[PDB]
Amino acid sequence: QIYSARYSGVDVYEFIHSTGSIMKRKKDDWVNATHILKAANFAKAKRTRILEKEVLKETHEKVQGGFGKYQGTWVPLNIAKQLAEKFSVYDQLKPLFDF
Repeated sequence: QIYSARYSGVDVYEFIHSTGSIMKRKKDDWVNATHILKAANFAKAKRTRILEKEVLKETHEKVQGGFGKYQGTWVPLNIAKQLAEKFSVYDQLKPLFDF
């Protein structure tokens, strides 16, 4: 399911996945790419490696100051879709993307 929520003054849509929740911002449809990587079942050291190699060269926002589940690397919707496809979780996260 997808809940409406707010964190650090930001309104998001929260999708409840087994590995955790995945968020999309209401204002611009950006998605938390860290949540996408957690959904692919990647451990922390590997998620960091992938973010530093595949995502930081992309348009993104590094939220490491906004404490909470909100923290992470946020990316445009189209870039999050690519990432989700690459690591084969696109069909699992599809509801949130098209939501």
